[PDB]
Formats: sequence, C-alpha cells, structure tokens
Amino acid sequence: HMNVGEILRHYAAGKRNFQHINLQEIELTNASLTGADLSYANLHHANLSRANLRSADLRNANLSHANLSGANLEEANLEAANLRGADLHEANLSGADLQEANLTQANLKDANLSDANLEQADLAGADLQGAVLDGANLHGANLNNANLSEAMLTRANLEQADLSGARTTGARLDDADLRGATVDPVLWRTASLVGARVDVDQAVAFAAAHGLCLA
Amino acid sequence: HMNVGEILRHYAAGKRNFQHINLQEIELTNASLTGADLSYANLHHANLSRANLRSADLRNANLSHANLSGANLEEANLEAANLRGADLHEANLSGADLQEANLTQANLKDANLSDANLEQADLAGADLQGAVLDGANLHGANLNNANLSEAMLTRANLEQADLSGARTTGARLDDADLRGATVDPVLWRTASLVGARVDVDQAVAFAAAHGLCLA
Repeated sequence: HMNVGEILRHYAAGKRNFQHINLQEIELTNASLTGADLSYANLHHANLSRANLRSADLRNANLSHANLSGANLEEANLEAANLRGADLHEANLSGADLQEANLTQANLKDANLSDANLEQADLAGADLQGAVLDGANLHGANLNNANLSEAMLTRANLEQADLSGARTTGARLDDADLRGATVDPVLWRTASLVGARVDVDQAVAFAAAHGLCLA
Repeated sequence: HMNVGEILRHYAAGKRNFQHINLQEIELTNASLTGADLSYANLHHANLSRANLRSADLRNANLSHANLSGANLEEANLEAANLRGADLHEANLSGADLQEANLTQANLKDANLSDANLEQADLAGADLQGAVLDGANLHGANLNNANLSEAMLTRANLEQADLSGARTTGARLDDADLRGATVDPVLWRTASLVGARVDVDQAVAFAAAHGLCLA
C-alpha cells in the first residue's frame, strides 16, 4: 500500500508506472495524475473527487465504490475497469474507452460521456439522469433498469443494447442507431426519436406502442 | 314528367312503383315517400330537403346536384346512384346501401352514415366534415381529396380505401380496419388510431411519419 505523499512525490518526479498498485481507501481529492499507468490498480472506495486522470490507463482497475465525482477522465482507458457503485456525477469521460467496463449501479448524473466507447459495458441500474452521451458507442451495452431521464443519447450507437426497464422520460435519442436493441414500449412513447434508426420489428413495435393493432 | 300533385296523390293512394320516373327539378320538400321504388328515377337537381325516404329503393337513380339536406335515407338502397354534388348535409343515411354510388363533390357535412355500406363508393372531393361513419363499410372506397376533418370513422372498414389528399385533422379512426389502404403520412400524425388495424407496410409508414429512419 502506497500513501498519498509517496504517490504524489513519485508522480511529481515523472514516475508514471503505478500498475498493480494498492491504493485502497486513499484520499486523492483534487490530485492530478494525467497519463499515469494505473492499470490493475486497487482503488476500492478511494476518494478521487475532482482528480485529473485525463489519458490515464485504468484498464482492469478496481474502482468499485470509488468517489470520482467531477473527475476528469477524458480519453482515459477504463476498459474492463470495475466501477460498480462508483460516484461519477459530473465527471468528464469524453472520448474515454469504457468497453466491457462494469458501471452497474454507478452514479453518472450529469456526466459527460460524449464520444465515449461503452461497447458491451454493463450500466445496469446506473443513474445517467441528465448525462450526455452524444456520439457515444453503446453497442451491446446493458442498460437494464438504468435511469436515462433527460439523458442525451443523440447520434449514439444503441444497436443490440438492452434498455429493458430504463427510464426514458425526456431522453433524447435523435439520430441514434437503435437497430437490434431490446426496448420497452414506453420508450417509443417517451424518447425523442427524430432520425433514430430502427428495424422493421421495431417499427411495428413503435406502431403498437402507439395503440395500433397489427394482430 | 310527373309533377308534385300527381306523385303525392299516387303515393297517398298506396302506389309505390315509380321506377324510371322523370322527376327532374321537382320540389318535394318535407315529402314522405318511404318504401317507394324510385329505382332509375331522374331526380337531377330535385329539391328533397328534409324528405323521408326511409327504406326507399333509389338504386341507379339520378340524384346529381339534388338537395337532400336533412333527408331521411335510413336503410335506403342507393347502390350505384348518381349523387355527384348533392347536398346531403345532416341527412340520415344509417344502414343505407351506397355501394358503388357516386358521391363525388357531395356535401355530407354532419351526415349520419353509421353502419352504411360504402363499398367501392366514389367519395372523391366530398365534404364529410363532422360526419359520422361508425361501423360503416368503406372497403375499396375512393376518398381522394375528401374532407374528413372531425369525421368519426370509428370501427369503420377502410381496407383498400384511397385517402390520398384527404384532410384528417380531428378525424377519429379508432378501431377502424386500415389494412391495404392508401394514406398520406400526415394521416398517421393527425388521425386517432387507437385500435386501428394496420399492415406491416403501414406500421413502417407510421414510424417514418413520426420521423424515425428505416433506411
């Protein structure tokens, strides 16, 4: 286990390789660790609030129940990272690689996921209220029981995603690619879908969600 | 040509066969001629306003530009009748047989067509504003450029009908059978369609009319 003073002094010296380091429960609020290699690092329940992790390598890191509120994660590699129950409200994840990452129960309220890669990511039960995912890739993502209320998913790729139980009042899916997604009928009635791309199966479902009978 | 006095005296005597009779331009306002056989009768520009023609046989009759405003035509046989430009506003055509009848340019404002047979009927350019066609059969009917504003077409059969150019603001097509009909996309945005039955082709068109892209 490395403590605050150590890690910061090492980073200030120009050290960047902190892979596999145990930093569980560390207090690193407002800390800047851009470009640091924290791949496989244990940051369970760490406080990284408002920290600058722009372009950092966090692939496969343990960030479960960490505080990342307002943290900068632009273009950070978070592929396969454990973010279950992490607080990411108002974080900047623009262009971050979150493919196959565990975001279950995560707090992504008002977060910026623009152009982020969320391919195959598990966002089950996550709160994405007011979050911005314009141009993000959610192909094959799990959005079960997610809160997408007032989320912006415009021009997002939602192909093969699962939106079962997701709350989509005020959600904006304009120009999003929806083909192959699993959705509740209420989505067709709640989300804005101007230009949103759909299957024939889905078109039918949209019609039926509007009370037409197709028998 | 039989005049008013004649025809009414004959009807009052119990005569009912007036088939092929020439009654062009006759004034028969408020007249009762129920059950009369006026098949093939020439009633061009006749005034039959408020007349009672319940169960009358008017099959193949010339009623072009006739005034039938408020006339009772319940269960009347009007099959193949010429009603081009006839004034039928507020007439009661409940249960009438109007199959293959010419209603082009007809004034059917606030008319009652409930349970009427309009199979293959030509209603091009007719004004059906506020008319009631609940349970009416419009299979294969021509509704080109018709005014259906605030019309009730609930539980109507609109299969194979042509609604190209028809005005459908406030129109009610709840439980109507729409399959095979030709419609403008604006219809999917204007008419109420709770329970209205549709083709897959149409479901798609409904989705597209709501701005979804199916490519």
